[PDB]
Amino acid sequence: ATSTKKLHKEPATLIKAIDGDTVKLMYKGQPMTFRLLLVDTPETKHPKKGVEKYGPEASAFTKKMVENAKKIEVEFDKGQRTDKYGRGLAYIYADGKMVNEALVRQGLAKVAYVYKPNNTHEQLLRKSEAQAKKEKLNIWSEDNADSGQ
Ligand SMILES: Cc1cn([C@H]2C[C@H](OP(=O)(O)O)[C@@H](COP(=O)(O)O)O2)c(=O)[nH]c1=O
Repeated sequence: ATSTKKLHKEPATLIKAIDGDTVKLMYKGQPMTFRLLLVDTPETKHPKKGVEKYGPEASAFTKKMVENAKKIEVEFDKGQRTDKYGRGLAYIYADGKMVNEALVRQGLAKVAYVYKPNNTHEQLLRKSEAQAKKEKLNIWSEDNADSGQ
């Protein structure tokens, strides 16, 4: 009967996307850098981690993604609101699509960074990760023949 949604979704502005899991948007007159939660692209080499060996074009993915997104929204979780760097953490959406599950759906970003209570969508993201693993898309280009837990 009444409209019912999940968490609090707020509108934002597309200022300039940097990487696939990082984009600068505007919020209530506040340009900040948001980073996809529960995801870690191999191209992003901020830490000593570096790119394993699949450095794809994630930045381009979110590039045309939010660029064509008729509406860019952000959903802060119930955990903290920013990281130790002040970055804003929130699941971004576009046209009703979860950008986080988008990259993980194309087998580009690997699920990771799990620190409760910031993982409300841990089962939904892990699900898209299982589909990208069976489809073997990009990073999932291994030779799953014998298989084994
Ligand atoms: C997303 C996330 C990041 N972090 C820390 C680990 C990483 O530390 P370092 O900065 O030392 O690498 C950094 C990764 O964030 P980004 O994915 O935005 O780069 O933030 C957490 O502790 N919890 C989280 O939920």
